[PDB]
Amino acid sequence: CPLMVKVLDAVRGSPAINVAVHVFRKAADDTWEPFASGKTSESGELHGLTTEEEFVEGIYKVEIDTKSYWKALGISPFHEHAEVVFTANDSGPRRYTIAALLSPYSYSTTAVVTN
Amino acid sequence: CPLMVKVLDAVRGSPAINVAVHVFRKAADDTWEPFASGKTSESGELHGLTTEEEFVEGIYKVEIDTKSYWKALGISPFHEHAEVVFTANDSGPRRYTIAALLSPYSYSTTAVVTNP
Amino acid sequence: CPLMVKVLDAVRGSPAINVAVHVFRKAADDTWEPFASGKTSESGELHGLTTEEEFVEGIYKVEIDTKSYWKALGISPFHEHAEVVFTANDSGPRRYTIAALLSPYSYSTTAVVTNP
Amino acid sequence: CPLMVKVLDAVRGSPAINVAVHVFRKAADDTWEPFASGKTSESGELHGLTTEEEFVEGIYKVEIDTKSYWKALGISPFHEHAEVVFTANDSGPRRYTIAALLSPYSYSTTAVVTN
Repeated sequence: CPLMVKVLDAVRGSPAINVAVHVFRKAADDTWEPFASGKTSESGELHGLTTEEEFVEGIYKVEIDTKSYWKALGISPFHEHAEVVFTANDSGPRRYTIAALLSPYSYSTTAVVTN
Repeated sequence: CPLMVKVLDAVRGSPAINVAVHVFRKAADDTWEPFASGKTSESGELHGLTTEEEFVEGIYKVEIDTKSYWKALGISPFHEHAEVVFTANDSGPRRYTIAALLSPYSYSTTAVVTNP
Repeated sequence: CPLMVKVLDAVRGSPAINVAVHVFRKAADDTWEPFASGKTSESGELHGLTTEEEFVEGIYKVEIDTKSYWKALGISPFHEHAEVVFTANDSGPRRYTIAALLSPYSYSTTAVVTNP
Repeated sequence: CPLMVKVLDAVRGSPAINVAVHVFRKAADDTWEPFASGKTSESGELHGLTTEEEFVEGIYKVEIDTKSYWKALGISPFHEHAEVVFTANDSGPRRYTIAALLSPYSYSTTAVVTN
């Protein structure tokens, strides 16, 4: 899998489980075309989003539905979602790991790009 | 000032200066309408984006053009930009500070929301 | 003010108020000597820890008592405290801001270093 | 392993490899007693630090030699090291993952405590 997403919960110190994640690919007319989606597992990870054949160079948006996650845990959140926007580049390593660390009023994201 | 943005550079340990910021608001028809824009100062702060009157209830997106910033410094970063999407003024007028901390392959964003 | 500390609360999206902070400096004999201490204000900032004259070259440790803060709020966090260890004034006097962002199981710290 | 450490590099978007990590346990007289140590692998992870038998309740310090890491990559760092200080508690889940994300002038750490 060339594209993995991993989400952690900074309040509970745990993987963020059952978080919905939507990936889009920027179309020629600048609209965001649905590309892949899933929900994080019990390890807070989401594998199998796409394949090497399908994951061509281009601009992608990974949308993490953090609002719904916090709501289901009874906690009031600030953001509608977390958004990660990046260009996939064949010149760089082959596997992209998009990691996100969630708090109610803050989040951080990190790209781990490896061979 | 009901909406402020502060940006830091985690590589240099300094304010991130001349960072372009674009703010949008979700319209009735569900598209992102331009709302306000500006660039961070030598302190890494962006003030005067909008006014109390104009900053009504809505869903706002604050786009911080981190790629433009890093490339202007001769560096090739991972992200196109940092996007911060939030409902604002849903319980009456608040003051929002959107803070961001920038590294070439990583960023974090925080919101400080106060009631004047 | 050559050494400032700013602390935010990532759960509430607010300044972290009344956070105890203890600063130490590594002594000739390699032990941590007490240097300065204080508590963050309603803005989450701690000013006036030390003076230009007293803040000499050295290795400093800024201990932010995050456990005391969370427990005072009726919350059981993971860390005892957040420790920030750095050489200071090695190239002459600088101004340091140590920023921290607090969650119950996580924190981040940033240094902004300026030359007056 | 009840105690794992994982380190990432926010500048290169990669695991932080060959980072020295020292763990200490607080002794009765308040001194820090060496407990375990190692160097992160090519995945930026360090396994096998200790065992369930050895990892008793108490206060621990995980020291991550970030200064040396940045130096070896030709980059000027701010911190002497990153320090993570915490109480190990038998009332909580069994596996502690101490994660750290490194920049020259900033770092974040997160505890992932699971079953």
